[PDB]
Amino acid sequence: HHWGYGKHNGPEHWHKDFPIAKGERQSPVDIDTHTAKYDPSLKPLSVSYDQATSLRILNNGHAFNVEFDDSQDKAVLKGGPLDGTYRLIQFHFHWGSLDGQGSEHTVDKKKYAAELHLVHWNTKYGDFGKAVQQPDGLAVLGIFLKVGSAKPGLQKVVDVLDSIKTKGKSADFTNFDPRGLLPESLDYWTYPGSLTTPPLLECVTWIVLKEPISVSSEQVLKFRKLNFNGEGEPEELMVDNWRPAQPLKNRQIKASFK
Ligand SMILES: NS(=O)(=O)c1cc2ccccc2o1
Ligand SMILES: NS(=O)(=O)c1cc2ccccc2o1
Ligand SMILES: [Zn+2]
Repeated sequence: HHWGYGKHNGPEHWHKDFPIAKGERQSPVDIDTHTAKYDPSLKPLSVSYDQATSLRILNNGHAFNVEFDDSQDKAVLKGGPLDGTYRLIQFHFHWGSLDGQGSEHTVDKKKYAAELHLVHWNTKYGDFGKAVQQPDGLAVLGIFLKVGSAKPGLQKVVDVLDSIKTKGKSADFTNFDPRGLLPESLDYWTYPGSLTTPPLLECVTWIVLKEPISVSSEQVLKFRKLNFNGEGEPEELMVDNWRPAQPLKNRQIKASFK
């Protein structure tokens, strides 16, 4: 794998090694709020994170992942558009070099400063590697970030970043409560899509919350001090690690709210 977000290996290049990049259910997409239909059949989401066990934070060269113990049903997503139970495996963000870009989904073409992805896999397939091969294998909860007031529950993540500056570095990250990253409302849009980094597999039910969370300038500035490169290599700041909106094709975005 030599894909990235640089000048010569960014999203417009990915198709050359991952031809699914030009598929019919790629993500992210623009959410046209006037075209998205309210679906009175969609249920409230069930976010059950009381028992979550965070373990480690990793700079993988394209973002940082906060990893969870997904060996049992401790932090799960159910309900909403989903059948069955999806276990939280990791969360990560995508963000910009400036506040005017960074999110992957857009809302009536508006870009947010960043987007959080809480990634879950369908326990009927037993492990994540099997789940990504299935059209209903994953559920990703996407949450927009705007810059304004600090997000108190994000600060513990921000403060550890200085210890995982470069690709391949990790740090123990236990006892982190991902409930502190949610907005007040769980109203959402949903549609069938894909992973947004290679392998770009078409295995995700996307659940994108309407209400952004607020983070401070200082919090997002610390995201932008991370590096894409490894230790001692030429410094490439980890910024603009987002894929653009892809064609919606033959898909409907449904709204949980009137
Ligand atoms: N198609 S790709 O995975 O994004 C990829 C782009 C690319 C550019 C230069 C060298 C290796 C590369 O690998
Ligand atoms: N950015 S995402 O769609 O949440 C995503 C999670 C994920 C895990 C493994 C490989 C690609 C991935 O892409
Ligand atoms: Zn993501």
